[PDB]
Amino acid sequence: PHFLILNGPNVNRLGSRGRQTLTDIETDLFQFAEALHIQLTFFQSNHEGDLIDAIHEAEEQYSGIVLNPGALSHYSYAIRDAVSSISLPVVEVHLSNLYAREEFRHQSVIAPVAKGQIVGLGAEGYKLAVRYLLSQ
Amino acid sequence: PHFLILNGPNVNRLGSREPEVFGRQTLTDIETDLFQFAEALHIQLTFFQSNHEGDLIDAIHEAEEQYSGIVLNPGALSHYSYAIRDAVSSISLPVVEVHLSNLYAREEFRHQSVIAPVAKGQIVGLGAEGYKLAVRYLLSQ
Amino acid sequence: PHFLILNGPNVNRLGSREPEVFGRQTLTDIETDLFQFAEALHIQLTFFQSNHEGDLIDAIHEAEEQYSGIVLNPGALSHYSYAIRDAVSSISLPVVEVHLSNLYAREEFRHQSVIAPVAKGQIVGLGAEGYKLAVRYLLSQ
Amino acid sequence: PHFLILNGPNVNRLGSREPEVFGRQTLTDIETDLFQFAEALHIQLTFFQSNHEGDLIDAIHEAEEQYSGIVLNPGALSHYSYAIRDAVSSISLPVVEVHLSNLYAREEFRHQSVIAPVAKGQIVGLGAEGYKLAVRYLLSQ
Amino acid sequence: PHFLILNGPNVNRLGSREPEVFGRQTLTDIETDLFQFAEALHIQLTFFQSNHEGDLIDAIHEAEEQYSGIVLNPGALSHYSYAIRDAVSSISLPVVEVHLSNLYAREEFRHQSVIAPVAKGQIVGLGAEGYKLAVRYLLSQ
Amino acid sequence: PHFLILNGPNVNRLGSREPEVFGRQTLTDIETDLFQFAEALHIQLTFFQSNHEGDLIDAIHEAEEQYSGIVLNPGALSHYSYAIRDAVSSISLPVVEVHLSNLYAREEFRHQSVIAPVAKGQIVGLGAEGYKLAVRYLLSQQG
Amino acid sequence: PHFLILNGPNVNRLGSREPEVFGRQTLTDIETDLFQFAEALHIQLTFFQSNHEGDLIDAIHEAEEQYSGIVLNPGALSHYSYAIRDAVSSISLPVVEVHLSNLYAREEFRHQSVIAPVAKGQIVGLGAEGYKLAVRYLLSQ
Amino acid sequence: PHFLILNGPNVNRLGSREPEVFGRQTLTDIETDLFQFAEALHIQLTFFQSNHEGDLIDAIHEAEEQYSGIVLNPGALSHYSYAIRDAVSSISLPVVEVHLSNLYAREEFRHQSVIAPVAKGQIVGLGAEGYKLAVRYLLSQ
Amino acid sequence: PHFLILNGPNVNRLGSREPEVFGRQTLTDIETDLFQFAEALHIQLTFFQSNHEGDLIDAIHEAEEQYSGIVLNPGALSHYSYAIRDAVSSISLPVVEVHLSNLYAREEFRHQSVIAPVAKGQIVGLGAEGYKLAVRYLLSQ
Amino acid sequence: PHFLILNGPNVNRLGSREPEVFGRQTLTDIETDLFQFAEALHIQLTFFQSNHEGDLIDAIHEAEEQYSGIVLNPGALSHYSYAIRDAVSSISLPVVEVHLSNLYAREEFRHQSVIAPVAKGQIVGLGAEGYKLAVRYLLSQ
Amino acid sequence: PHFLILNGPNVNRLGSREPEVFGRQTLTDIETDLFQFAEALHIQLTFFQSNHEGDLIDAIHEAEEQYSGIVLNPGALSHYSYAIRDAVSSISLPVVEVHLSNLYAREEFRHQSVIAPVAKGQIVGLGAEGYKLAVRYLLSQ
Amino acid sequence: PHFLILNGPNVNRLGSREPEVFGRQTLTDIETDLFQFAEALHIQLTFFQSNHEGDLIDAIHEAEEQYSGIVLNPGALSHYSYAIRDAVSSISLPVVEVHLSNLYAREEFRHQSVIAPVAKGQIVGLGAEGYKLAVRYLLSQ
Repeated sequence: PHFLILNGPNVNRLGSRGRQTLTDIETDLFQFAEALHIQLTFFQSNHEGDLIDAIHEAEEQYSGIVLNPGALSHYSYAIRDAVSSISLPVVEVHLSNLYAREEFRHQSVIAPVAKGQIVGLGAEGYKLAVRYLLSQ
Repeated sequence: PHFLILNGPNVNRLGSREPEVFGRQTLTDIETDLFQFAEALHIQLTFFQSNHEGDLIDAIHEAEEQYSGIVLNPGALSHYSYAIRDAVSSISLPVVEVHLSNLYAREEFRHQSVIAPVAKGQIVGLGAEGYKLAVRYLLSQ
Repeated sequence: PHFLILNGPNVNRLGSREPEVFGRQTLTDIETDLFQFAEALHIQLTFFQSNHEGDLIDAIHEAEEQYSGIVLNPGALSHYSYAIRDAVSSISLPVVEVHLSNLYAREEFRHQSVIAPVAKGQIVGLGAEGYKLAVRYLLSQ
Repeated sequence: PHFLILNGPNVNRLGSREPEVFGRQTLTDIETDLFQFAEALHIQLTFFQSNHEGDLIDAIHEAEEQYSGIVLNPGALSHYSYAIRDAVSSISLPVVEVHLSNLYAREEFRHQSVIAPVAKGQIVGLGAEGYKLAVRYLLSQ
Repeated sequence: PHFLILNGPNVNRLGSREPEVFGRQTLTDIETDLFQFAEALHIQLTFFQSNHEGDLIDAIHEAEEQYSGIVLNPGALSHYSYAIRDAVSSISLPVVEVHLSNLYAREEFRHQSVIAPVAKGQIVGLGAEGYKLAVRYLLSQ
Repeated sequence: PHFLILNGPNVNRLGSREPEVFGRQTLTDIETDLFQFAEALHIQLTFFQSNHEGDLIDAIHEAEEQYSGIVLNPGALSHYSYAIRDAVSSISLPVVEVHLSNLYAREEFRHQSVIAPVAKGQIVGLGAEGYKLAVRYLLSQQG
Repeated sequence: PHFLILNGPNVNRLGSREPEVFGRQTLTDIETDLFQFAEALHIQLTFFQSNHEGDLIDAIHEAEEQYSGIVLNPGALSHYSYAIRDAVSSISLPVVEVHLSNLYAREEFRHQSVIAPVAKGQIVGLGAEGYKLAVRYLLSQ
Repeated sequence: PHFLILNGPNVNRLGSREPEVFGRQTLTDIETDLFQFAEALHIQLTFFQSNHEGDLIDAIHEAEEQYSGIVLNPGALSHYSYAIRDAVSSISLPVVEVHLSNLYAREEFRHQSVIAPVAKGQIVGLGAEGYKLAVRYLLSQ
Repeated sequence: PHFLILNGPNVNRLGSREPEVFGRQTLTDIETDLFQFAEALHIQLTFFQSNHEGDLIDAIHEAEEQYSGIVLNPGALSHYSYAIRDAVSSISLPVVEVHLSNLYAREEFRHQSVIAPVAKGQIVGLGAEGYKLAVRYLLSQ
Repeated sequence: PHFLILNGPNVNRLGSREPEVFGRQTLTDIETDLFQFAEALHIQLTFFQSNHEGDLIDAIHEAEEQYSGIVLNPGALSHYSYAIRDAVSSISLPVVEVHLSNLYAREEFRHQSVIAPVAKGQIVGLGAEGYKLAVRYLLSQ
Repeated sequence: PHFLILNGPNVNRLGSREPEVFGRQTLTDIETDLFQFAEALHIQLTFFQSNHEGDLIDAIHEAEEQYSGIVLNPGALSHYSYAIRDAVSSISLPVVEVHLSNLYAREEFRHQSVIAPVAKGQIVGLGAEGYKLAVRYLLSQ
Repeated sequence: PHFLILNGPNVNRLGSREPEVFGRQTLTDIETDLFQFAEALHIQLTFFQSNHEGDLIDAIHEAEEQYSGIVLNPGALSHYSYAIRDAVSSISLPVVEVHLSNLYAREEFRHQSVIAPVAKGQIVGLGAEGYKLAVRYLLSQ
């Protein structure tokens, strides 16, 4: 199948701050996807509205979304409501272990309405969420 | 007069689920009804919807030179956009905040509006009729 | 139809102060306007005011057999009377909670209603016009 | 490599009640499905479940000399067992906490783990498949 | 050197709400004065204002290859935009947050910045002079 | 002995709705069953309901000279009436607070009673049988 | 002048208990002392007590046309009755809140008054003498 | 019928302090009375006490095939053991939580039960009689 | 009788600014009035002011051997000085806390006293007359 | 005198990591240094360590008939075990809570003990010496 | 102009530890720099540092008749001294509050100033340069 | 060696109150015992007591050049004095905080030390013995 890999603000900057860049990760997932016969489309934006637009338009084109919303996780109730308004399965992903970082990162306002969440397992977390989605 | 009906994120999705809460209607069906309403009431209305906080802010700013009032349904932005709050405060027009479902019966984070303090007032829970009620208030002012 | 306009503690004191907050109108003034409002709508209204939480409760209970809806301005009891909350929940009629002033611009304790979660909805900040808007909603039901 | 699948209180009851939140199987079913995967990759798994906090602590401490990683589903002990947390910190193996239902969609007390800050990570809401995904992560490690 | 003066939502409305015979000071006014200030320290400044959070983020990322420092007045996004916080942390330039009014004397929600922890520092309440003072600090680095 | 069964606001509406949460019966229904238990056990009960906090406070104050114990179902007043709290403290009779539904399973504001600290105890969630249970504790205590 | 001494719920019970906390006199003993106290200053007092919040509200409203000030001991209604707060704000007379026992040494819930912000002031902990001290303050205004 | 009387940590110590809060009687004393009361009303009871959370959880799980109801006095585990809570939720039998002393008059941490939300009900403050009352409720179901 | 009137930080500034909340008399004026007052009730008073916490504490300790009661206005130290609290608890004399303005109508941090729990009582909002009232109370003691 | 040195979960893991925060003696090292000490003063020590909450509770209860005091290092159960709190309260022996590292410098959850309010006292941050210091205190009783 | 640079507790210990947080310089070094910078804008500065809260308050009160502005670095007194806040309110001179390190990146208790609401503004995190900037602001006014 | 015994506000009043909590002894009694104890180990001590925060801070700063350790009993300043906290962090000598009564059994405000996080550790509840225990700990540094 075909899934959308949706990345939020600052995800593009992986690296100046794993050791991987966003581009490195996408190449590996493209490589990861061809091997298992599944299509992926990637999209990244720093704009909360661009992610909400893509979630609403996803419904007619993909069968699942893997979402890494960046720090929008912690406060965007508008992306939370976009996820609840669509019928596809969504999996929230974060590469670093949020629970070991600042306190404002320890709650996601998006996870309650998603299928679930993966935290702390690095870029592998995107492949694991792609595998979960295959099982739906 | 002419008023702006400004709708924020996910308001365009009315109708894809849980109608008991939000109604059977779409945004387009409401828009059509507000247009009969508008023309029987013999007044003008412009509609605008956007999923971007900044688009609503730009519209509030620009409204000052074109409309005499705003009926704002910001979607979930109501609970955290202090930037839309400051936009409403920087203009001279009367703004009425409107939500269709009864927010007070839903999740606790929806129980507080960061925009309402600086608006004229708020109407929550009265369905799509709330837009009409807000337009009446504005006419009345 | 015939609706009950139920007013709580201190609502009878409207007019004596801060017209920029509450209007210059007395309760009597508003009652006269709403009866005028009502006849133009081919409807009936009954008005009742009390400073006693128990009176409000007693009237809510009794309303079920005589009216088809209630517009309730409970005054400051909005913030803490779980008893009036439970009364609203125990009857089948639609109840709209109304407040004239913009509560959200005032003291913090006034920013939450314990009655609203079980009512149809709430109108805040639209002055005495909010009684009329509430009656229009109830008609649309 | 040899991994320990450690299950806490009540995890053995997966069955008793509601499939919609937990899936339809039993803990025994899940264990069966997890051993076919591991024998192909030349990976051994040992399973252990207990309702007692101390048994999990004892197992974690003993793991260090026998396994190369743990998959831990502590049950509700996740939300208050600082003693299991301090156990995880005192061993050098990588530990992945897993829960099958979407905790975030359930009671408030289930929204925080005192164990996750010191673990490699956590997987929540992805059903019994979470155990497998955690094992694959451990292999990427 | 060359610095970015980045202004967020509503900062373009400075002056609105003031009559005009005394006018206040507009953002335009401020930029003219800063262009002269800079001219006198022989430095370059570029100005950018937007009501969209994403456009400030985009500018902070792109800043790195063109400026040696940023003076940021994010308006109300100061109190809640963790995404701007994280943009600031992902670049190596020095950033100074600035606010004209004394936020400590205004609403409680304005008393915290989620961006200041990761910036160099912050200036609050010193009016439009703050932008000059921040430029001076940046030149001393 | 003779006990006072004191019921607060909205307690008269039992039956209005949801038997699952409250039980099928009305307050009249419950009063009848309590009377048959009483005569049988050779005891007297007097029932009073009101929607007015002040009337419950008047009754508590006057109870002292007429009853040997009170079973109190204050309704939602349990969660905020410090005035009814101070009334129970100012009398010498044992009081037992009773609610029919399981409050702990309902809205969060219903999870605390401001009256219970100063009462003998509280019984929550055992439906209408809780009134009887309370009468038994009071009988066991020797008015 | 003529003042009202307004006593709230349970104040009529001064005596059934705890004399180190509330002295041993009864409300009748205190009224007699204020009675002679007043003869001697050539002033009139009227006393009224009630266990009903609505009765205190009614009395406050009616006070305006008959007294020149009010000494209020609301009993525990001090800690939650926003309705009595708003009643005090609706009249022009000076009101002083009075409590016999030292509330600040008792339960936490007793440490805040919701009525005091809108009153002239408050006296707590000075026993029955506080009623005389409030009458003296009122006399000096 | 046959019911389990399940006692948590420290309940075995009823008696080496404060008869004025808990009783004067020992746990053995109470078991004897209950056994006799059981006989009078023709029901069987089994008693089990343990200081280990895990043992109560194991007993609860096993109760389902042997008893028709449980009377549970978990001691201080009431205030923080979500593991026991989840155990009670995973079984079909009616559970009644019971505490001898009036917890609401004691330390604040004792004023909430994490178990009671999922049990049938809770009895607090009625001494050892509460056990009998809980047994009578259970016969009623 | 001989009493100590102890004033804390900023009480010496009564007058430089805003008379609306606390009056237009200075500390000197008030002390002259009180001197006049003592003479008239035939009692002695000693006045002391200081801006140092430590000075107040030293005074309170030394008071015990020279005065029969203390009227303390600690200024803003009321809200946070647990060390003055403990000084008051360490002496046997009756202490009355006094504040001229109605703190409850001001900023939130001024709404709690950490000293009043251990004092005989407190007087708030009755202006400079509150010192006299506290002296009268003390005589009564 | 015969004292019980009771140690909780994860205290057996001492010296497996961080000799700065934790110091470097294994728990065996510490035991060995405490016994030589007791060989005069002419006291006996009995050591017991367990990772089960119930085992500590069982030891506290049985201590009463065999020891004259307890030195308790409960590990992380200090922060949440009200069951062990209640165990300490149900015995007559003096108990001293001891922790080696400076908890106040670590995670916030470690900053409160639910056991200490009912114990004789607490020692934190003095390393392994804290066990000896406790034993001294006990001797002086 | 003649300005008071007022330093509070521990500010005299700049250097004796961290320059990585605070800056390499001692307070003496900073004073020498500001004296020169003062000589170049032809302005006068007086320096004063004390570890006693009352010494700062005494200084703020006396400043009114001698200086035209104060630059205040209160050290840790920022986060709790309401007595200093009230000292700043009582004078007419402009006060600017300055801290060298970026408080917002340090402990949480340091993220609020109780003095800032009533001063002209605050500068935080720009090191010893902050003193110069505050002086500039003062002059710019 | 040579250690400083620094006592804070009210510690000089030991012996004016409740002999259970505070013991029989006065501070002079305790000083004599400690002097007597130090001599029998051959260590010197210097004692200092003050009711002023700044005098403690001054003593901490000056201690660095004269003593090798500090035993500090800050009185109630333990609970809010962030200035004394920063003073302890600004010196290199080991500091032990000591309190005689069991603070955890007293008012809630006494349950947290702001000094403790930056000290070596703390001793609470062990009466006057605590000072001796702290002096022994210091001998190992």
